[PDB]
Amino acid sequence: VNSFSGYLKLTDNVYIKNADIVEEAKKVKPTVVVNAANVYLKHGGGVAGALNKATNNAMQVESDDYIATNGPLKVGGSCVLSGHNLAKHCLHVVGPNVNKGEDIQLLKSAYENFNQHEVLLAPLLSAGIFGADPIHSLRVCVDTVRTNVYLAVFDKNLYDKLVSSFL
Ligand SMILES: O=C(O)C[C@H](NC(=O)c1ncnc2[nH]ccc12)c1ccccc1
Repeated sequence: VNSFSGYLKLTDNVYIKNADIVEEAKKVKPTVVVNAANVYLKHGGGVAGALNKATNNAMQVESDDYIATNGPLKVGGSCVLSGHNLAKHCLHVVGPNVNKGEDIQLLKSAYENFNQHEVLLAPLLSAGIFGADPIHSLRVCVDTVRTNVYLAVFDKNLYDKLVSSFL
């Protein structure tokens, strides 16, 4: 039993809510919040800009040190950093950004990173300003992630569409 509230059950292990992931993080303080990152960990907009803003830019400062030491992530890859005031840890996961012309096939690899964590609060990877089909991303999530994932969808119309079309 955990502290997430008002989530709709999609499958055995995947739940979904129309909510601001930042506000969900502040309320639950999960062990892991997932960031929809890019390979440079430059947290400008979307989930990343929103999470980073909520940390008062501490996420960005930590991320810049990470990149200076390790270089960029791979598309489909991830790293574990601090969750700052939002969570114990932040799992920065790079899904493909279709508006950058990146390989849609790497979305499954991106979701595989979730399987290293028993429970996660996460956004829908590659959706929103990342430009992929969100119905497709949800199918990949449910078909790839085996651990317990609580998906927070910001856009109300998007949430309603995702629920109403889910197989
Ligand atoms: O769920 C959605 O609508 C799509 C989602 N976007 C956000 O979660 C989001 N975007 C902008 N400002 C925000 N402030 C608090 C949350 C938030 C998303 C998923 C994957 C990549 C990029 C974006």
